[PDB]
Amino acid sequence: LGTENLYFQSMPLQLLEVKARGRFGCVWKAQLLNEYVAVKIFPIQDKQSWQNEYEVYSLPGMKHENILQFIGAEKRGTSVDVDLWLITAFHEKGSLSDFLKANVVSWNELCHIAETMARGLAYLHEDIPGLKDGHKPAISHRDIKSKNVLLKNNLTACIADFGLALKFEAGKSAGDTHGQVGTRRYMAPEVLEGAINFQRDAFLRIDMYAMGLVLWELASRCTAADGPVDEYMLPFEEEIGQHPSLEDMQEVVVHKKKRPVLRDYWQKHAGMAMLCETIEECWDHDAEARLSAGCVGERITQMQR
Ligand SMILES: c1cc(-c2cnn3cc(-c4ccc(OCCN5CCCCC5)cc4)cnc23)ccn1
Repeated sequence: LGTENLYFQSMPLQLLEVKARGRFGCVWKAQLLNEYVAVKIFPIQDKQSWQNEYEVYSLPGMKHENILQFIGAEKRGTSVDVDLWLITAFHEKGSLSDFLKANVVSWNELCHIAETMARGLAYLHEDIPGLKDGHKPAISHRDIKSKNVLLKNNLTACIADFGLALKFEAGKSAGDTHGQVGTRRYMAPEVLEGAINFQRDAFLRIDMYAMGLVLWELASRCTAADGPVDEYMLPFEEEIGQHPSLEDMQEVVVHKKKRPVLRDYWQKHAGMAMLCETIEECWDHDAEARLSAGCVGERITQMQR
């Protein structure tokens, strides 16, 4: 009964269903022309995050198999009644979190998700001069988690949601983050302590800590374990549940120095053993001790052998 369309850049669009709840907007599955897309709608009060994500996607070189594909962004409506839209590709399998909740992964499936994920993060982190669109800066994501990794039909991963992302220009100090912070559960101990004056490398190391946790999520659901695979739980859920306070997290991560358990039986398999070692180095309390994104990709290659 739907002959009426919305229009985006003169093209017809129909909203289907709200599929996800962002930190900062709701995400709709929609049809634009003859393809499905995602329309992320932010209220006007979250203009800063919309603007940030738009700016990040506007940087040179921000098209890559392992970065969620940008389509466009626009302010909508009347200056009285405003919404902000950001349109990306749509991925029907959803986030790595959604998938791991419904499925176990084989070793080969895990390796593919991890390799593609680590490739996207490493690209995001890389400063690359000489692109046709300009000079790509290093970009920290600042909210790495399984819910921000989307899977394609073949389980290829891409990094999504750049509302908190921060670029670095090699002749300037790290710009203003406007008081906004990532998901508590995935926060590095230095972030939880309330440390300040973070600069580029500190921000990258914060991403790599969160990445360790995502890599644990995969490990935790992999059938290469020499024993049973438990039901999916978020990092730290076993210890502090689904809805932790900042103080809950400080206690578990900062004061007790605990991490999600890497079970010894997971490490019979040579590869899983290297995976667990890699995870441990990613989430080290010492930020300086943590692997780079490029190093993690090296390890995942080494792992596949
Ligand atoms: C963040 C995310 C996105 C985004 C792009 N695609 N996309 C897809 C989803 C999503 C899609 C499907 C979801 O359903 C749950 C899993 N289903 C269950 C039924 C069988 C298929 C898999 C849940 C979430 C969420 N967000 C996005 C766009 C912009 N910013």
